[PDB]
Amino acid sequence: GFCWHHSCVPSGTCADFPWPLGHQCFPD
Amino acid sequence: GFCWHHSCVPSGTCADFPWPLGHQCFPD
Repeated sequence: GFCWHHSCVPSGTCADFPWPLGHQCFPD
Repeated sequence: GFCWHHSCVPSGTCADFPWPLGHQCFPD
């Protein structure tokens, strides 16, 4: 999952980040 | 800024996330 600024999304949330990150999905 | 998998993005980069993140920027 991903917690950023206290906002948390569950495991399985995949987000498209800019380069060089790209599509990063969060298993936690 | 933000960095993940050694790929870092500069301070002020913004990315699109689902709720409850929504529109998030990486200030550091």
